[PDB]
Amino acid sequence: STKKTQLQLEHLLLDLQMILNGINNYPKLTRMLTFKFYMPKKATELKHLQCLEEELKPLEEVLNLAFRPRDLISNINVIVLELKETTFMCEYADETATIVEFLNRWITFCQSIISTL
Ligand SMILES: CC(C)C[C@@H](NC(=N)N)C(=O)NCC(=O)N1CCC(c2cc(-c3ccc(OCc4ccc(C(=O)O)o4)c(Cl)c3Cl)nn2C)CC1
Repeated sequence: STKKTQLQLEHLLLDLQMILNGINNYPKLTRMLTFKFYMPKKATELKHLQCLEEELKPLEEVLNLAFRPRDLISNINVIVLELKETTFMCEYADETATIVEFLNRWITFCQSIISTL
């Protein structure tokens, strides 16, 4: 059970990393930063993945406007939902962020959980 959680988080880490790498390869990059995302106040536990889940449709939107995007987010949606049974109301920070800041924060979040086992 613990190994399946570690490999799920690693798969989530790769997918977010795959998006961020393609974003840096793009004038076009400046236009992609106008798209704003809601961010968590503090992401420490696995329960906070509800903040990412809520922002997956907005993530699909920006990838469509730029990158199949519908197939990629569908895979992320399953993994996130499988990783988090518990109803947790998510808390969003006062400041919104760009696509680059959104991805990097969740990449760092994923790297924190893998380290805590
Ligand atoms: C209040 C806000 C936090 C709520 C938020 N929802 C949420 N995250 N929960 C939301 O709705 N945000 C959406 C948003 O921020 N938008 C503003 C930007 C909009 C937008 C961007 C582009 C867009 C256009 C063009 C683009 O690039 C193509 C291109 C080709 C070449 C060049 C160039 O030379 O610059 O530009 C790209 Cl990457 C994008 Cl993202 N199209 N539109 C309408 C979408 C809505």
